[PDB]
Amino acid sequence: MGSTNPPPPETSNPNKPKRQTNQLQYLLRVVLKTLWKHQFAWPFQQPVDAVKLNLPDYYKIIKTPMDMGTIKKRLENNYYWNAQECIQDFNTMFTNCYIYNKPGDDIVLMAEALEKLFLQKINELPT
Repeated sequence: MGSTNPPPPETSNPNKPKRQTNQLQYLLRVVLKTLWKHQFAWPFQQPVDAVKLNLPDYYKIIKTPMDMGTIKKRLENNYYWNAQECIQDFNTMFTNCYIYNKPGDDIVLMAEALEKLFLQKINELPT
């Protein structure tokens, strides 16, 4: 009975309604793909590996995990109905980090930076 990771969030669901919208296209081609290149993106590019990171309490505390690897596949797979569903997943990712960690932590300064840039990029979306 060593620690294990939960299964990752789904990135496909054939019975879920979906669309490709200009805004969701933009969220992938511009927003995600620009945030992915940032110096602070790396901890967020895949589900938190609580076993690798020796954070056995991570999934005790965080019950709605989210990361940009999952978001990226959702966008590529056209999993979303609208931009707001996707924005909500970015918000969950940030909020998770701020819940598990504390102000001033390195991982928190990283999230805060990404979050400010995210907000700047989604300030204006296509029609």
